[PDB]
Amino acid sequence: MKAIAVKRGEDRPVVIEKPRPEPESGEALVRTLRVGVCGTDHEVIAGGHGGFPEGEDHLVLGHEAVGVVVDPNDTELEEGDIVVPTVRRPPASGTNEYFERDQPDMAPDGMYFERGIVGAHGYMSEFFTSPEKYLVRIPRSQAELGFLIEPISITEKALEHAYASRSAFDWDPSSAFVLGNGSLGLLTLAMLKVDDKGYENLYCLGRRDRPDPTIDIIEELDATYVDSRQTPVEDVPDVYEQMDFIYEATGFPKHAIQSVQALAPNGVGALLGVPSDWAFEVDAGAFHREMVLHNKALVGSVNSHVEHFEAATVTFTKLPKWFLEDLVTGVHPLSEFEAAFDDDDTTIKTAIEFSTV
Amino acid sequence: MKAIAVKRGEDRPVVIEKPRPEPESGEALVRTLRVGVCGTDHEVIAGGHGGFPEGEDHLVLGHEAVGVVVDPNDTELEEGDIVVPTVRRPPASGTNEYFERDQPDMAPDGMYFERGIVGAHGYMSEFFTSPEKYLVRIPRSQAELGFLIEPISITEKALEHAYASRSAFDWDPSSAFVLGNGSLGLLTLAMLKVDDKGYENLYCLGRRDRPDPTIDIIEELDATYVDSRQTPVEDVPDVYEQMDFIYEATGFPKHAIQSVQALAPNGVGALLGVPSDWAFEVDAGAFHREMVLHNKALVGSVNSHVEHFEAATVTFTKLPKWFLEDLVTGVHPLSEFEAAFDDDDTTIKTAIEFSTV
Ligand SMILES: NC(=O)c1ccc[n+]([C@@H]2O[C@H](COP(=O)([O-])OP(=O)(O)OC[C@H]3O[C@@H](n4cnc5c(N)ncnc54)[C@H](OP(=O)(O)O)[C@@H]3O)[C@@H](O)[C@H]2O)c1
Ligand SMILES: NC(=O)c1ccc[n+]([C@@H]2O[C@H](COP(=O)([O-])OP(=O)(O)OC[C@H]3O[C@@H](n4cnc5c(N)ncnc54)[C@H](OP(=O)(O)O)[C@@H]3O)[C@@H](O)[C@H]2O)c1
Ligand SMILES: [K+]
Ligand SMILES: [K+]
Ligand SMILES: [K+]
Ligand SMILES: [K+]
Ligand SMILES: [K+]
Ligand SMILES: [K+]
Ligand SMILES: [K+]
Ligand SMILES: [K+]
Ligand SMILES: [K+]
Ligand SMILES: [K+]
Ligand SMILES: [Zn+2]
Ligand SMILES: [Zn+2]
Repeated sequence: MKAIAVKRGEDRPVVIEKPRPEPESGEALVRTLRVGVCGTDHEVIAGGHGGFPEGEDHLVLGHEAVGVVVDPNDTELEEGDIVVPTVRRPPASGTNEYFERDQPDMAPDGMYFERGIVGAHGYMSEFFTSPEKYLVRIPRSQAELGFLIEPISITEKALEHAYASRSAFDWDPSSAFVLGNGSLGLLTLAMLKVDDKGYENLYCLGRRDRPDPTIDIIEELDATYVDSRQTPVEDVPDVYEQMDFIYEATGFPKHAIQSVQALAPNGVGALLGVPSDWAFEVDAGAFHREMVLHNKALVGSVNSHVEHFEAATVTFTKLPKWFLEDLVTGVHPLSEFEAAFDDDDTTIKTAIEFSTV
Repeated sequence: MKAIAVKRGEDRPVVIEKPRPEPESGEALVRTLRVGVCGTDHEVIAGGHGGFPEGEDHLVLGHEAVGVVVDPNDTELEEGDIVVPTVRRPPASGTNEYFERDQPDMAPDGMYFERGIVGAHGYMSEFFTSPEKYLVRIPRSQAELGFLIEPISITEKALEHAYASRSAFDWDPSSAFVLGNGSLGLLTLAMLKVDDKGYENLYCLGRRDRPDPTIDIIEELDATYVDSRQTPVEDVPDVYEQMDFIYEATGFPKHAIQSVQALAPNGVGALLGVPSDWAFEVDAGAFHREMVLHNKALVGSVNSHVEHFEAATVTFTKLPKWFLEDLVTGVHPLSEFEAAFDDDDTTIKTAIEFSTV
């Protein structure tokens, strides 16, 4: 079968061939329908070959997949079921408490592999296997855009943990501010619009000039576009208002620090970004005191698990049809896959189509 | 009646006289038994006269009080009841959502007064009044050390909110690290020893040379003393172990930042300290990435409310008798009150006694 992989020495993804996998006990064989591309994929392409699976000369890309079960093997899944796989699998040392307790999304570095990212081949191949316990059935009609279930799930987990931090008091937020206009930030903004918390005023940070299709999505959602070149995060309360909830999706370290200043009293910031080391002058006194005197929280989150993928299916049904149309700027057949890895301002979310149902 | 107050121009607390207060509807009159002194009191003494009550030339000190109800007025309290008052009262603008929803401990700056601290006279007077809703009955036998119920309550709230942040997953911590060896930190360390979470390994940060009575308390609790001059917070994982729970009670901004590096994956730091502005070089990239990749949280907390004061009574019963004996280094009669404000290394927790039961 064909697969899309990064190799040592190649700067871009390429097509390779390798045998179709055969399912082990407890696993099903899945025919890949579509696999999404996000910032994480570009980071893997830009990175080294450290994340390659032990003793292998490539890494098959892709962690946002939807497929059809073609062999349920000894599982309780059925032939023709539409499924989305979770990303984390046990490391070389085998199982551990995080996998045994069904919370591998909480495992620390070294205690998991992430398919398509670190230690294990991804899903950009014509077929893949996975344990049934890591295959989430989704509605048949979500097959077309089923590659969005994993990114939605990332936000579902982050909101779960951020909202948990506020659960000791009666928190009823009205304003929310997403930092970042990449596919995760824009998906998150639409999710916040329909969130059961009932946010009234939405904001999204970017650094684009008009005309720009991310600005257009932000504004079409009735949110306010905040250009960080004009209004830094710390100035947002003055220019706009204090934000009860902040979701950081830029990977820009200054936003982690300054979010505390933009939060309303009793607010929380969820942190999703994965920055490199970067040192500069910080008023740590102001950071520290504001957290305490106004009962604020910062919560970091990574990955997601089965309940979040299930929650994503319900949230998907509530997203506007225009928004899903505008978010997904290109679905590319495997025959012309390269354009899925385009990285310019008019590319928001892309996927590669391996097969149709 | 006599009261202990700070005045404009006096560097130290002094004795004043003012009329006994009369209870308004919904309030009881309380005879003060003992009032504790903590770092907050020293900060008020060191500060300006901005926190003085509107149009008054002094501020009566003290926010950690225990007294006996002498006139229940139109309340459901009884004559002879032992009570501890909460600290926050409505500001000049009157009631607001935080008071109406019984969560004034979540009110932001300007939307509360704190008795003995900002905007309202404290409890270091022979008598005081308070709404019955802000008087917490405690066991009669806690009268002697009833001034410890408010500080215990501060920790009860902070733990409630920090633990809430971890409630979306199965968190079962084993290590805890209190930063600070002042009365709040040492009380907190003893509380963590008996916490229902079942911590196995305890640590407390200070910067004292032996012999020192805070080191002795730390070690007598079977905790490890971490001298920050030897081992900075960021080095603690290497020298000791990663800490599932960190409670910051130093008011030192570097500890807010570095706590993230000392936390175990999935851990939380509670922040209690109230630092002034202070800017210096911070690796914000490392801070940000570690929060995210290891699902960590920082939660700030201030004040406390009725449920936390009730919880404190139960926790008090579990604290070792030797620990309560060693923590309280001096109870001073009003006749010789000045020594309660001693601020040297051998002074841990003090109180002033206004009357006996
Ligand atoms: N924690 C997790 O489980 C998880 C999962 C998925 C993704 N992530 C992380 O989430 C972040 C977002 O991912 P994505 O797929 O949306 O990535 P992305 O496509 O790279 O989007 C990041 C966006 O943030 C904008 N941005 C960066 N710095 C900015 C600044 N200073 N001011 C205003 N805008 C700024 C960028 O705008 P420009 O193009 O104009 O520069 C870009 O559009 C990444 O850091 C990624 O690694 C984490
Ligand atoms: N958020 C709230 O509701 C609330 C309530 C009460 C108190 N507080 C805050 O909690 C903090 C503790 O209060 P407290 O009554 O315990 O105050 P404290 O008596 O002043 O104690 C602070 C302790 O921290 C130690 N310390 C300071 N910097 C240090 C460092 N770099 N390394 C090691 N030890 C260090 C000090 O040691 P040395 O004496 O050796 O310098 C001191 O013993 C204060 O900042 C206070 O304002 C907040
Ligand atoms: K709302
Ligand atoms: K404003
Ligand atoms: K939802
Ligand atoms: K783009
Ligand atoms: K650019
Ligand atoms: K435990
Ligand atoms: K170690
Ligand atoms: K307890
Ligand atoms: K002292
Ligand atoms: K000293
Ligand atoms: Zn992705
Ligand atoms: Zn106090």
